[PDB]
Amino acid sequence: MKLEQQIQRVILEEAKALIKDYHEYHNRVHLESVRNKKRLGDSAPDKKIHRPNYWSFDKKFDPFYVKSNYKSIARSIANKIENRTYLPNEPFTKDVPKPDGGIRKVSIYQIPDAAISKLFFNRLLAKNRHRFSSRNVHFAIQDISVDLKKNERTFLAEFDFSDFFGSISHSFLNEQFNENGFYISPEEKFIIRSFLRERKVGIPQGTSISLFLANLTCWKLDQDLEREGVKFSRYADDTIIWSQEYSKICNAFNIITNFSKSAGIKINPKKSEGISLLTKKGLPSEITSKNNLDFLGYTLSVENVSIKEKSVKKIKKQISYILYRNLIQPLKKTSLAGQTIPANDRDKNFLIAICEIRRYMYGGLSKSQIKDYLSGRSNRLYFKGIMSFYPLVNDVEQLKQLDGWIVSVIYRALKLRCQLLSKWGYNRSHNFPFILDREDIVDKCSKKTIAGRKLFEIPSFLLIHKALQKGLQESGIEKIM
Amino acid sequence: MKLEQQIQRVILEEAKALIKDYHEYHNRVHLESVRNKKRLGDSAPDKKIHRPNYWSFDKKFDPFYVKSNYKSIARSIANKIENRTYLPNEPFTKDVPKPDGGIRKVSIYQIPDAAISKLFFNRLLAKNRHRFSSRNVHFAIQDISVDLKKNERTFLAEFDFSDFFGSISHSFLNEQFNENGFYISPEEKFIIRSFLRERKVGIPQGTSISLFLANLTCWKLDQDLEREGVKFSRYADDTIIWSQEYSKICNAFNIITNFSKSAGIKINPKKSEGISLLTKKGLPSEITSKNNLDFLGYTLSVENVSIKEKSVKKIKKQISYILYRNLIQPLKKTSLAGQTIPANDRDKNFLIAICEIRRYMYGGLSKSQIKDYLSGRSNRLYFKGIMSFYPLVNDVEQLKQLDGWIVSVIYRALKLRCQLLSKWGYNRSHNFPFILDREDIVDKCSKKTIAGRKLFEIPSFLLIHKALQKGLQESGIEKIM
Amino acid sequence: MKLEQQIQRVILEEAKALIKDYHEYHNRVHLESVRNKKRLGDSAPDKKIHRPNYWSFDKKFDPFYVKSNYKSIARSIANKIENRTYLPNEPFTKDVPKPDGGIRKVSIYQIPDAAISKLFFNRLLAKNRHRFSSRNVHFAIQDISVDLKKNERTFLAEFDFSDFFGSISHSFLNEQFNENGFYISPEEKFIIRSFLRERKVGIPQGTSISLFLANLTCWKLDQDLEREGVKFSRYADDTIIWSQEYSKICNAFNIITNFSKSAGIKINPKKSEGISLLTKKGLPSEITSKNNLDFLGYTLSVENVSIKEKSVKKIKKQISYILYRNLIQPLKKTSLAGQTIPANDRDKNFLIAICEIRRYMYGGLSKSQIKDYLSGRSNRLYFKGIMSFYPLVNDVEQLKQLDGWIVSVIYRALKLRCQLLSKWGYNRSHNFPFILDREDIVDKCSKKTIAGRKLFEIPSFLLIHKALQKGLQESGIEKIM
RNA sequence: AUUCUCUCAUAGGGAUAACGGUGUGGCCUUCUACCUGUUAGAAAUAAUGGGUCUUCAGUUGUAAUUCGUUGCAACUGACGGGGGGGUGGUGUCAAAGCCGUUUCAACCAAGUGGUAACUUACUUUUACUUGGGUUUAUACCGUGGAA
RNA sequence: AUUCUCUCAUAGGGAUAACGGUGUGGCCUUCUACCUGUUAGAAAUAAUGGGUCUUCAGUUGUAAUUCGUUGCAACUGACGGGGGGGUGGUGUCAAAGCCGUUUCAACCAAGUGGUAACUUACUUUUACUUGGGUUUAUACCGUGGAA
RNA sequence: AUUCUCUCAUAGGGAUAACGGUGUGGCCUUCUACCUGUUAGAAAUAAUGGGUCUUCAGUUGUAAUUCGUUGCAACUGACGGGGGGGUGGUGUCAAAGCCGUUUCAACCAAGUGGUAACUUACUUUUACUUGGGUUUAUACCGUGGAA
Repeated sequence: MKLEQQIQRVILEEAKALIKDYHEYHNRVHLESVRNKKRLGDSAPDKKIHRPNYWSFDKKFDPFYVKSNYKSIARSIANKIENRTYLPNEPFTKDVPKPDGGIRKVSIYQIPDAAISKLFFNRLLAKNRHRFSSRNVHFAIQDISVDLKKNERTFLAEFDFSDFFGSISHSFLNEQFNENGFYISPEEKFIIRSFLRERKVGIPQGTSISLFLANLTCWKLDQDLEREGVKFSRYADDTIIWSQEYSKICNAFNIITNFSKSAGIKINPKKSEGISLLTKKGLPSEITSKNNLDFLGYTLSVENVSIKEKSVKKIKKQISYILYRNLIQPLKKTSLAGQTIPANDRDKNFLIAICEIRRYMYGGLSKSQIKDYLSGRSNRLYFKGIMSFYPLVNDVEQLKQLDGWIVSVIYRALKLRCQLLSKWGYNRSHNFPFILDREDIVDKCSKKTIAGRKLFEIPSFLLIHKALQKGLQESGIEKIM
Repeated sequence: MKLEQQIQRVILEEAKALIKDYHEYHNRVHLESVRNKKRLGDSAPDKKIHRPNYWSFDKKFDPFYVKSNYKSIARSIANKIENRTYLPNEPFTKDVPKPDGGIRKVSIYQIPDAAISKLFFNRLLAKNRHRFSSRNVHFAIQDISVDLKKNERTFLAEFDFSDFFGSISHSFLNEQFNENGFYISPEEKFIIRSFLRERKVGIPQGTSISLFLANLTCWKLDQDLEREGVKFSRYADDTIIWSQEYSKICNAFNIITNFSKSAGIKINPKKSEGISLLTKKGLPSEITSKNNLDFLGYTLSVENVSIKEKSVKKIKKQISYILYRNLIQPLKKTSLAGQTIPANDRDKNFLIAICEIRRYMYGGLSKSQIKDYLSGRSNRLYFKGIMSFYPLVNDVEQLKQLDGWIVSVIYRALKLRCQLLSKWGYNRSHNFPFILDREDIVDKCSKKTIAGRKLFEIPSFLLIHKALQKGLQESGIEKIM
Repeated sequence: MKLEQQIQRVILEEAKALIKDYHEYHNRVHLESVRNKKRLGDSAPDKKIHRPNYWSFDKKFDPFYVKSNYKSIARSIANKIENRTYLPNEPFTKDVPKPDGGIRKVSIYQIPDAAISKLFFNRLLAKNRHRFSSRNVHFAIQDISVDLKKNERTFLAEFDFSDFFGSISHSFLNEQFNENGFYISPEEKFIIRSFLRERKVGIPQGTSISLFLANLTCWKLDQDLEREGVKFSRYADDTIIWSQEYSKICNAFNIITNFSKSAGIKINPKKSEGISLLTKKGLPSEITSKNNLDFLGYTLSVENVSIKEKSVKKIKKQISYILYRNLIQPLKKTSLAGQTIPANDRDKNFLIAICEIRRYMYGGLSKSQIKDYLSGRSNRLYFKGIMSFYPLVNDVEQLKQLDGWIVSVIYRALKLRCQLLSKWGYNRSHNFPFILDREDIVDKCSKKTIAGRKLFEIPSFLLIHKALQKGLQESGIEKIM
């Protein structure tokens, strides 16, 4: 098919996607505002709707305008490409200064350039997919865990690349292009050179074409490491190498060092940890040793795999915020006007908080459905929650500790709510749910039923963990994900 | 010969041995009581004779009854064995709870079962003795010491098995039985299965048959280690491996780890020390290092072999107790009735104490006999003392320190005795041996002679050490032991 | 040619050299005394001339007497050599007790014996020069630096021989003589045996013949190390071995240890440092690591080569002493009689101090000559100063720090001089050079000119460093040295 | 006599008084961008007396290629430590930190329990002094001779 | 106009006013153990309203084998953190320790020099919401038109 | 009865009263340098009673070789811990340190929060007692018999 048809199709698809998103955004904002008005009574702020700032700078950024004229641009681009005069327009870049990632500048490109880059990247990847080394990182996690279990003592080397994209040398890339027997047409080379453009060093960040170049640069390193006989995995901006012999790990370190010099890239000293030995807890080591290793939010050890501390902190933060927002925040305003005061042993806010916590943790599944699936009465279940992102966890003690934390936090929050209500002049200590001790919370809430459905049940990590383990055993990681 | 004759002979020998022992016990107790009556005067306690408690539980335990009827049991056992209905009776087990060894349960079996086990074990060992890897541990000590001296830097790995006997898997043993081309008759297999009996896991402790099974289980490990090329020695519940290359020691560690998993045995983390480098004192090491290694009460280092600290503590305890018992303990009783008070420059208790110390250290040999043997006037000497258990010691400084300790302790004990005697109302400061200073003790005691024999000489470790070294050089360790 | 002619020539050359030296000594002492008389006025001490004490003990030590009768000695020596009755006379030995080097005894020999030893050593070295392994240590420094830069991680082992000369075993040397296929005539062997003479162990120190023996003893060690594949360098009483594999370094350590036992030499434990890993700063190591290594006054690291701390301390000491001697010391005497007081904005002592510092640092070269050579107006320069001894330094920061130190010390010394002059009763604060602040010292001194030559310029290390680097790049180390 | 001769030659006899070196000057020749005074005298040139510049990395411009980085501008960026006290900004919710002004120290000392001295000196490489050559101009240094 | 047409086509002309989505309900069909009320009406069955169970490891018993661990009972063992104060046992020669009762804290906090706030929020993977399909029932959200 | 016999034989019948060990002495023989008392009686020898020596490393001397270190002198160097207090030298600019005299402690204790007891004892190898042989000299130890 002609170039124009393909360009038109890609531009149309991109515009339709962006429009769709925007529409969902404003509709959700309306629903949330409606709920907030009831929650905060007459102190609720008014609704505000915003449009992205960068849309104003150029008409091309705005999706609707591009949708209006999606034919002229395609023809002009095709003609400019045939004439070999095409050049991508300047991107919009905004820095994100932070302690981690430094400047962490991010760039966004106009819709036509992004569409062209995506099309070319897809074609190149399709033709050259076979000549490449082995969301699929989970299989690597399984392999490393199995190897770690097989022998207690393993040698590990961890390298953290710093400013990998920024320092790539164009001459090195030019050398790679001629060698390795890859298939690249003249037009593709022209487009790649056009994208590099003025930049003296480095490759553009935030573009689809860049990923292919990154894979291309590391082909020789992968071949050399495979020839050596060590095992390795590379994901994002990190690499891990493990072996059972000191000599091989030393040779791998030498190869990595020599490669960095050739390609003008530097390894951050602070982030890099160096060679170490991973051994079971309670056994001495003759060299520097560690008992746990982190990979993509997973903590791996000889005995078991557990969730990383930071993820646990985020989960605790979210649950705490939900409880605070629904129970304590509304009562600290100057005037309690428009709000509903709990009475006759009924509290709506407690129900709303419990439902939101259930949605965050499971996705809305009831305990009965999980039990039925486990027993075998039903054949299917859907996983749509925070737990889905960690399908391979096998540690039981941590989940129990988390469940205890949830129950205690709920009890303390309810007590503080009761104190504030008493301070405002209403005494509701006798009425439920303020009359229940910590030990009795689970059973009393479990028994209570509203409208024939048990909506007061406290969620438990262990039950979902059991369901996940059974699903994994009887199926595959790809099926679950 | 028929089975009955062999069974009869073994049972008779066991009964005669036990009887003999008992008779020696009671006779010795009588002699000791007679001496105690003189030592403690009229405060001496009366003699008490006891019989082992477990004898009462069953008639078979008692030796005399079994001696009375040693024919019927043999015939019945032979018939039951031929019918394949034989089963060993339950053993008597008494726990020994302690910090070291934990429960440390010990079991004793009746005389017929023990005789049967000994007979079968002897036959099996005789037939299968050749297919086994190399009181003979002393030769191993010589070899390791020579290797340690040859090169200053050596790599060592030490593993302490925990509950080795308890956790042996029967399935693994069954697998070993079929393989390895050993010669085992049907009756032997039947007896081994009978001994295992109800036990789900583990092998009986305290029986002769168990040792053969233990050697059988470790055959593959020994073959693999020999194939690797490292050198090792296994005695009791400990193993040592040494080599001059890091790679081999790492491979040996891997082999040991893999074997433990296969045979369901665990290595105690606390007792195990891990890989280390043994180097001469005053030289730095790049990894964890040690300057001394302990083996069966021996401390081995690059420079020399010396006695372990615990053994020295036991020797000090025994010598101190003997001096206290003969010099201080009799004078702290309420009434000094029936005792003899030192007078006219003569003290019997000092003579008795010195003679007991000499018997404990040498075995009763005089200094003259040792000197004659060293010079060559005589051709033979007998070694029967505490020193005999440590025939390879070559450290001279430690022996000198011990001799100084002995002289000082003797002087202090005599001074305390003099003070107590003065407190009771007798002043004997002028009379010997209370008039001698520490420096003059050895010479004055040496010169004094009673009945034409020098009985007041103070024993010296160095002289016996010289005699032992000369005997070892002119003979062999087997001859000395 | 006959033996007599050669002996005569060597003796004559030695005597003429020694005489020459003596004459230069006394003439220099006269000039220095003349300058001192002006510097210290009427407090100057009187001149004293001395002759070496050992000259008195024997007439042979004195050069003039040997020069008077250089013919008889040659004939007598030749006849005694032919008769095989020659024996060297006893040397004069004086101990130099110190913490470093211990007794450090040094021996001096009479002129004829030294001449004979030099002649024989030269002939033996000439014939056997080819059979030897690779002021030439600088090339080794270049090679080690290049290797260190090539790979960041390197393994190093350093051994310090102790009393190497003292403990050499004669039997070992005798064994070496027969083997290795060296060419040694009977007379040479006779002379070597004569030199060893009464000494039971060791070889004489301070004689030319000894060096050849030292090279001869280590031939086997060098061959073995080369066969192993490691790289090494031996200079004076130290050796360094470096490699990129742990196994090879361990084998080299074993070879060195085995050799020492065979040749009865010991390695000092304190001086020896053991195996270590040299890595770039800021990168972790799994074993003992260091970031800098010292060799013959040079400090070598991955980034650059810099001067050792001790040499810097000596340079600081010399510059400080020169400033103190010319500026402060003359004014602390009891009476300022015969001295010249600074007046009319002129100070001779400052000029003398600056000229002496320039002579010590450069050798007298002006800034203009260096600038002309750098630009290319002139083609040649001569290097004759302290800097010449360190021709390979490439560190710039250290030189800048040294220059700042020099300027500050000059300013402080001038201030103290002004205070002392005021204390004596003369106020010269307004007059130069006491009116200049630290910042303005360099420019004001630079501009000032006397007799058409700029003699007040402050020397700078960086300019000479640049000249040295340019000379090295455009020539060779041998040419510069 | 350190100069020259004789034999028994690792030591002994003789005969002559000079024999070895250092500083300064001279001469020979040896690698050197300019701009200006006053002399001389033809600008052939000299003679003297004053002053400025030289490096590295760019940014480009250029050109040139000689197929690369060359030669040029012109641009702009470098190019003389550290320590102890006082007092100002600005840094935060406190703070670190970063800037600037004024004082104290001959050096080791960015430290010792405490801090002064020393170059014919101290000790582990630690060591050398200014293109050469030749100067019976000139003044002096060992040891002799004379006395 | 985000709808539709025209050319010089990354920009320009026109013509019509509608054009994209969200919640709830409906319908279609799609994987589900029982025991009981009241309805209806024949127990063919419906209609609604209430309540219980589901996992893992054993111990065995059993049987069965299908040559092994199967299917069953029945048994008994699991299955919702941590921190600071008070007061009881029991632990020793002192003691650790182990047990139990009562109080304090919205979370990071098992900590900071000190401890409050926040979701259209914060940032390193940090990201998603409830079998589908179709509903001019019904109520609303951008941007237009009318005004 | 632990001694001896019988059968149903991991248990049952009988008949006799002795049956196993320890200390001391005796005898048999077994590897031992001298010098002296008193006995006896011929120095063949005995009998008893008193006292000394034995090792390693040298230095050499020697000799010898047996081609090396041998055998000898003779020389000189070794050969019985540690801790807490007081008081002397000498060590420095202070000091460490090295020497010497006097006191305290039954051992672990060169240490514990604190320090006493114990051998038919305690526990991780921890375990053995004095060339053998034979002694119806002599005195005693289990269990029996008699009573």
